[PDB]
Amino acid sequence: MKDSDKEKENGKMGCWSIEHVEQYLGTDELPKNDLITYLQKNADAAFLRHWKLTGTNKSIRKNRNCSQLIAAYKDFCEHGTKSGLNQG
Repeated sequence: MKDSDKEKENGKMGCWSIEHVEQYLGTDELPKNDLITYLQKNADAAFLRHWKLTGTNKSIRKNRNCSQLIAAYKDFCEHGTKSGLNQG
């Protein structure tokens, strides 16, 4: 084993480009739900309560437009998140 995998594990999906997120938000390539999913998987409960992504993903993609998801994803990566993305 190598217990430092708890942040340095492989299969860290959903680390997209900013322009991939914003431009493809709502397509078959980058659906809004999967952006919301990545955020509630990786981020702390506070972050989703800040962007109103703390509810059910159905009402979240209906009430929270692309603007919410883009600004969220940007500020997440720019925050330098502790979701095991070059962090530990």
